[PDB]
Amino acid sequence: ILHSKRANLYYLQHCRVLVNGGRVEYVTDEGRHSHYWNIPIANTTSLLLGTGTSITQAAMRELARAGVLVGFCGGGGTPLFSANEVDVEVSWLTPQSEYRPTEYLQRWVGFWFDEEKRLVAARHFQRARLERIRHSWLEDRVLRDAGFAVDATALAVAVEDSARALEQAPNHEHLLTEEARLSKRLFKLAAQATRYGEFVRAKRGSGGDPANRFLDHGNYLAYGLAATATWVLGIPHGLAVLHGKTRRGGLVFDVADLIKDSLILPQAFLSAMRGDEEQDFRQACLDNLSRAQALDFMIDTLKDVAQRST
DNA sequence: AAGCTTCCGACCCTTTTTTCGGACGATTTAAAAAACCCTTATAAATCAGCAAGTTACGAGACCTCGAAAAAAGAGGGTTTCTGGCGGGAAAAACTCAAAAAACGCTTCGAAATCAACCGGTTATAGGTTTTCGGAGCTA
Repeated sequence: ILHSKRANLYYLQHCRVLVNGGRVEYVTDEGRHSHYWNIPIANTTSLLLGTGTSITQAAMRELARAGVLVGFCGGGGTPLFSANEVDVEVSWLTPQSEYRPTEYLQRWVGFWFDEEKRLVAARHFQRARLERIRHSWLEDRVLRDAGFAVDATALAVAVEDSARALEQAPNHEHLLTEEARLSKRLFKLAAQATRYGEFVRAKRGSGGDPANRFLDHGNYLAYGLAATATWVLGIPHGLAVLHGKTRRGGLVFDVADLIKDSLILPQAFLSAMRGDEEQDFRQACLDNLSRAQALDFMIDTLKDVAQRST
């Protein structure tokens, strides 16, 4: 249930959170034996209330006493609906509320306005993304066994070439387009491996074939996971690195990018070819995300870029 | 002392909850009615297989009504495909005009010519092979 070992983030489902006798208690079908009792309550913990759960104001009081962030997310924890805002660590605020302020916003803003540094960040994002493609498509054979048998030499050549291109070109405007070309080739490779036939990527949900729908669902979950990552870091969604400065919710899409083609896309084609239900697809996606430590990776990346930007 | 405003008691009426009583059902117990047993030698039933005559139970059919399901009919709405009409821009006819350019006069003497047949010229109809442009695709 520990959703991110890097963030001390826990997912609670099928239980009520209430305060009896001055201690926050979980009313669950397992009673005393539920693992929720092992939840450490400290300023380092952060909760994610899941499906079928409710919380009492008294609990909110006790958690605030202990300084524990709370957030509501849907099935499996991908769509993050609402959460507590996290503080910002600077010398002029200084409340004693015992809430672990986080300093990453200052680091982010310290460079966000300098375009050259912003570009350097974009490059760093894409380096990470490609290396996660090469990892999941080649190094690990779980997909191979599942049925996603694809050629390697063509994929390796394409990825090598795109990586070679990343280290070049002057502005965001090229990077976006280079990624788009890589995207197209990856789609073609996946369709060939899946024997799905010809594939064309419609957008704004105009597609009707299973592949398109499953891609949309997968991307929706990925966005939710990224939103969780940013919220844990406290960075507002508007300070995008690679998407346009006017794009509402740009940053989450920047962060979501580092898994779409690594983990969502193959599963979308696999499930479409296998003829799965939408529910089966959702469960498979969440299982893949859990297996890959996705949230932890996207946390590590954001921290790495912050430290590297100095 | 008077007027205004606010409680308070008395009451009137209907609805909602509780209590009690009565009735009905069910069960138990006791009393009454039907029944069982014990004495029978003699009269009637038991049964053997088949014939000859009859029918109580089963099957088939149809009707009757009622209800259920399905199909049709109605109405609410949204999306899109087409047609008609209106409006701006370009083309080409229409109107206005000049300046060439041709024609005629008009050429006696200089080419132009056709005819058949050879070799030779070369524009190009037709076919063959190939860059340029665009397909969009993808973030």
